[PDB]
Amino acid sequence: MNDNVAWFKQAKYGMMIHWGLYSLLAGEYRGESSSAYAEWIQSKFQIPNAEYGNLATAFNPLYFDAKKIVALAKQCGMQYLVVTTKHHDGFAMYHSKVDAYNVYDATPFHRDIIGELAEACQKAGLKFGLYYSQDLDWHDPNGGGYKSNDVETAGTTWDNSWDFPDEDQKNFDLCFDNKILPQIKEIMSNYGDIATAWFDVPMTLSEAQSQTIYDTVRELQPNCLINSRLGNGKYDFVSLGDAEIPKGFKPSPLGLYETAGTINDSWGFSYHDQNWKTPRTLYRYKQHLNDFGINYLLNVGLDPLGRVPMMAEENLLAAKALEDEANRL
Amino acid sequence: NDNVAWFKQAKYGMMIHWGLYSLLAGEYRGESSSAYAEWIQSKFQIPNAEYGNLATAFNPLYFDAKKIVALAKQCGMQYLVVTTKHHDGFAMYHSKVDAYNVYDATPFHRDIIGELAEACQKAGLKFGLYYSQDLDWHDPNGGGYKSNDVETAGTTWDNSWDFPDEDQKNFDLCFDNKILPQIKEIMSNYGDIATAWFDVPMTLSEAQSQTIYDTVRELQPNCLINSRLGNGKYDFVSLGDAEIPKFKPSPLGLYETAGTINDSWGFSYHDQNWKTPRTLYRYKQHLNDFGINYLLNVGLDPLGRVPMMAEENLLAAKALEDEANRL
Amino acid sequence: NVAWFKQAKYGMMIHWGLYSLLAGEYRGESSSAYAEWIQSKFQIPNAEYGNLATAFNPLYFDAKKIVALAKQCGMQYLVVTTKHHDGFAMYHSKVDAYNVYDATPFHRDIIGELAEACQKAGLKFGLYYSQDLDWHDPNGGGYKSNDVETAGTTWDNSWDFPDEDQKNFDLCFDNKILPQIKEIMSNYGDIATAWFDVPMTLSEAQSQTIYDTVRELQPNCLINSRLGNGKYDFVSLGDAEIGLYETAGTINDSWGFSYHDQNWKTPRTLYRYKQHLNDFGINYLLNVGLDPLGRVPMMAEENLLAAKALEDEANRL
Amino acid sequence: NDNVAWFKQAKYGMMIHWGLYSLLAGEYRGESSSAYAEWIQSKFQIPNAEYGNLATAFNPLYFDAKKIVALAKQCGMQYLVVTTKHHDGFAMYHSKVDAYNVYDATPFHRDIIGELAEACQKAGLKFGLYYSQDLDWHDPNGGGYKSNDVETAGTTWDNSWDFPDEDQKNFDLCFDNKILPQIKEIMSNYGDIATAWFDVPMTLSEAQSQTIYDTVRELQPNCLINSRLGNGKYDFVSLGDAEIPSPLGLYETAGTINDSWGFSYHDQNWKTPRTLYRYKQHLNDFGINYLLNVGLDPLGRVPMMAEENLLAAKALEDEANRL
Ligand SMILES: C[C@@H]1O[C@H](O)[C@@H](O)[C@H](O)[C@@H]1O
Ligand SMILES: C[C@@H]1O[C@H](O)[C@@H](O)[C@H](O)[C@@H]1O
Ligand SMILES: C[C@@H]1O[C@H](O)[C@@H](O)[C@H](O)[C@@H]1O
Ligand SMILES: C[C@@H]1O[C@H](O)[C@@H](O)[C@H](O)[C@@H]1O
Repeated sequence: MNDNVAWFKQAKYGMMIHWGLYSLLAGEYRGESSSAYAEWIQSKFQIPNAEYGNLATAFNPLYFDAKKIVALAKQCGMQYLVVTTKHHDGFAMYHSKVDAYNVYDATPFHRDIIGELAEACQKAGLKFGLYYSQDLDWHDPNGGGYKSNDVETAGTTWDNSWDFPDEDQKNFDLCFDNKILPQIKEIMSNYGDIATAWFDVPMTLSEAQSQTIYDTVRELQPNCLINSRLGNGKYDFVSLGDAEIPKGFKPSPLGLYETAGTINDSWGFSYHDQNWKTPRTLYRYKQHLNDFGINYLLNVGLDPLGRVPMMAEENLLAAKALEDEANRL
Repeated sequence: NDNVAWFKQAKYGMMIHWGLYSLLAGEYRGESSSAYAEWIQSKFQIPNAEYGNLATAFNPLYFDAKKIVALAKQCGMQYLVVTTKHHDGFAMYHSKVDAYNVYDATPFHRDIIGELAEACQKAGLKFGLYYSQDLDWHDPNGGGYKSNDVETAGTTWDNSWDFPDEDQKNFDLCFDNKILPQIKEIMSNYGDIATAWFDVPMTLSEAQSQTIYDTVRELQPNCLINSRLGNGKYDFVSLGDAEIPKFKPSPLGLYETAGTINDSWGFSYHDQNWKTPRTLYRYKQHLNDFGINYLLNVGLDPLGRVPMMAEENLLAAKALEDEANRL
Repeated sequence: NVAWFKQAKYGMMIHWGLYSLLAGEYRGESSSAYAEWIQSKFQIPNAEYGNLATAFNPLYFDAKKIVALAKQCGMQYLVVTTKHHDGFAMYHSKVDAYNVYDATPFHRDIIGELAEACQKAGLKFGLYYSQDLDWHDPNGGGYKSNDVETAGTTWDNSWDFPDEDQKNFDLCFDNKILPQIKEIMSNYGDIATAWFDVPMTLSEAQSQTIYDTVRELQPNCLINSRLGNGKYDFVSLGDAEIGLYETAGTINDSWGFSYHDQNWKTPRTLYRYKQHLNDFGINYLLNVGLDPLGRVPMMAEENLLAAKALEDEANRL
Repeated sequence: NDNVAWFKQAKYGMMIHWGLYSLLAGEYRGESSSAYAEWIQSKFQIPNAEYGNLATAFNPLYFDAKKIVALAKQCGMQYLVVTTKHHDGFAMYHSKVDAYNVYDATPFHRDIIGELAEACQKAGLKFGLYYSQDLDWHDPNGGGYKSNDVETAGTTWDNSWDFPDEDQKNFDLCFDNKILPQIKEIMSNYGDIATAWFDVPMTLSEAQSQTIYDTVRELQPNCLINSRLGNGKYDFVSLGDAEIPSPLGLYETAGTINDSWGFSYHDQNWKTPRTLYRYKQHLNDFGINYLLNVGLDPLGRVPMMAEENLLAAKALEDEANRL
């Protein structure tokens, strides 16, 4: 049986990690601010791939410690960790054989960060989940989003429209066949048992492309629960937006629910964003979600040195002290 | 006097700064107070006529002495120290000798010290009183007029704007007519006073310090007097931030450090620099480990409220403390 | 006023009311981003919320100094809340004693003092009025709209007045809304601009009656597009929607004063947004939320003056 | 020496703090620096082997000496003072005598002092140098080991963790082998130096202070020396905030925009444009130069808010001076 179903129902609390090249710019570019989402900075300022990709040469997070990050999650009662394997910028945070645009090949750090977090989660008894941008890829000429630019974004366009301005010649199929599916096979084959699969903004993928991803994860990771944002109705648990939380909606036939939130207002690390939700806010939101059978996936944006920001760490630990006190009395 | 043994093990107190300064909330005519919003009258040399008119707007509809004492109690605080009269010279109790007080001069028309005394008595918390015995900006002969060679959290130590003739200022007149009469009032009314919180005497003679000590002793035999009354007239030493382990003799081994949660004692809109729960708990643990009481200040807002972030950080520091003490 | 509005470029908006005294906080808990919605957010009974009037004594309120700040910043008009959703009038209303003149120790007509200050300085004067929502009125609007979330709880007062089936907005419209609109349009001289808000309950006919009333009493008053379908002179554009046009914004994230909101837009942000709007022929109406003492917050004033210094420097070079 | 007349009327300078400390950005293993993020090595007693490894991660891809000098110039600043070597003992120039420097030890592999010297020359700005002549946490005989009866923005004045034997310490060795050789390097290799910024001498003998003074005089005849080289060896007095003899009537007050000299992610306490302009006007009215510090971030950038507040202070100043 898949007892990840029963496990997910009672899991209550997860850590999400956003970490990438965007973390080095830290919500700032040439004296101007990112939107609230610092991880969208490449689109926000239309930073050419040649320049943005050169951030890889400065990626050397000397204080990255997968063990200490997992130990914080565990101390907070988090039962799983979801990490960005590849965000919208298309930079892989694992050793990708199909694309050299990755943290292993292109940075002096020269380490597989997904691998180190997979190993740390295994040793601590935490379940391990993977975030992958299956639609948007700003590094790929045929990256998705080029049909969706009638709606505003946390950057400029959904796609890379500056390096790749000819929208009528764009064919996502090529990106899907050559990068998206090959990379999904890599992350689902090389990093042990994957509990959760976190797909984002499905704007371009056909039904068939969503189905192919679903079928691939099922084959490689039989017990992996797929998030409702894969597109076109292919999933195991529903990712609820802030507006969808109890006081259209997606059916959840397994009754599995998760809301992702961040501690400040950005997913990626941002120097200027000190708007940290208080311990009381974190604990009360958690209790509310859990009471309605919804998992709280709570995001950390690691800094350029690979660190949990001091205030993210203090607020997580203080929320846990409030929770433990509330559960004793 | 088993207030001695009680004080030794008390570990944690609430301080309250509340006055007319609370209404300006760290801002005057588009400009900022210093870090100390309660010093705003001196900072901008606000004439007594104008500053005193703040009394007409003092109507804190949400002031609840019971809820304030319940917060202190939930946090493991064993006593409460409150400003009866700060440097501005505005009494926060019904003073018979001076009509410049919260009872006579405000539409609130209530004795706030009396309500806190009653609330502390019913909840079993010890009750302490802060009184500015030297500085009084409302009094023509208020102290500080000899000390203006050293900078302040305002301009001058004294009211030098309403009362500019520093030669033939005579503190004795303020001491005899306001300071000692008012100290007798707070120490006679309001029941048993556990702690007496005087401010660093800049103008007081030895004899004037002695007279205050002797008065508190007579009226409140078991009241512990803070070391800032004047040289050698005290029961416990008030240690400043700079005086804390990693100095005034304390023959009873009694020590207390006062601190605030943000950087101001009085309420300040613009000061959101709230010490984190971890900072509050760790500083408390450090002080207590050295046998020092942590007196932790709240600056009540214009409606008589504990600021939301002061209350959240106090309760979170308590949750961290309880968790640390179980494991 | 048509030609004048086209070239006006910059206005000051004022949110000021009983909500300003709670300042984004109630019994240890935060308002939403909108501190002026606090009564709905915590369902504060009218008896308690109304008692805030007894504590409304803003000793530092100075309409002359507020207009002088707007003028120094190159603002050519001022729009002020005469009555927000809570239903508390900030002028001497003859039809309702729930107003700043009758119910507060301040005992002054704040709209009157701003009207006089604007006239003497040569600034145009505009009026905000909540024609639909009124939390003080048993038949206040919004009781049909609670399928969509708000910056409080419900659109209406559903706590003092929980019987939604017995509610008839017509009664509120006839007895308070239209009488009060006649008062503000009759008693405070020439009104340049009329700022109505979310029409959720108003019939077409009720919107028409308001339009016709403002037209009669204030022939030259330009009406904002949020009165109701097709009854207006200029379009109020939201941030997402960016020949008369105006966009309203605030300096922090709240319209009413909120002491916990220190998220002040920088001078550079204020100037650049203004330049962008003006380049598209859109007026920037920029909101101040006055504090409990009637003051422009220190940081609102510093950022307004610094934005003006950046603007003047950019326009010289 | 018409640097004297020039300094009298200069009114406004940019200071730069930039080093390995900038990478930690006021945070170490989940704890905060003091208000001074540049003191982080002493604050947490970070061993030299670990702290020095920050050099391997120093790759500021957005460092642009021309854009930094252009900002200073737009703000009416007439000079730039930069940290050549702070207390940690890491040189921000290509030092021949010590390989513990930004050129030899970092992948950036560039002389940052040289690029700022060249940028200042081309823009017509005067160029000044900060050097920690007493404290050196990288040197076994670094100063401060006599001064630990007074508290610091870290722990000890000296490196007392890598070098705990205080009785075997002899500053003379550090002075002879690193301090004076390095002062000769910065005063020889980067063209005309207008200003020399030494820090309060705690360990230096009178003779060692004299030798520094005499060396700067020989190599840079027109260089004005700050009063924090020992008793009576200076050309202008560095006034503290609380102090607001000078036989040339030359005065300068240094301040920072937030509360830290080095970059600190957690310190968003930026003085407002109005505060910067009013403090400047006050200092200038008393004949005091305002030296205003920027702490560059790990990518070599002026923090967004430091740049916005500098430009807005200038707009307020220009407006005030027209009306
Ligand atoms: C968790 C969030 O999902 C969104 O759709 C993304 O666009 C954001 O970057 C973020 O990762
Ligand atoms: C507790 C504090 O003691 C200081 O010395 C006073 O000057 C402050 O205003 C405050 O009362
Ligand atoms: C200007 C804004 O318009 C909205 O409709 C209101 O609900 C807000 O409180 C504010 O007054
Ligand atoms: C300019 C400042 O004053 C001194 O030099 C140092 O102690 C500080 O870190 C900083 O360099």
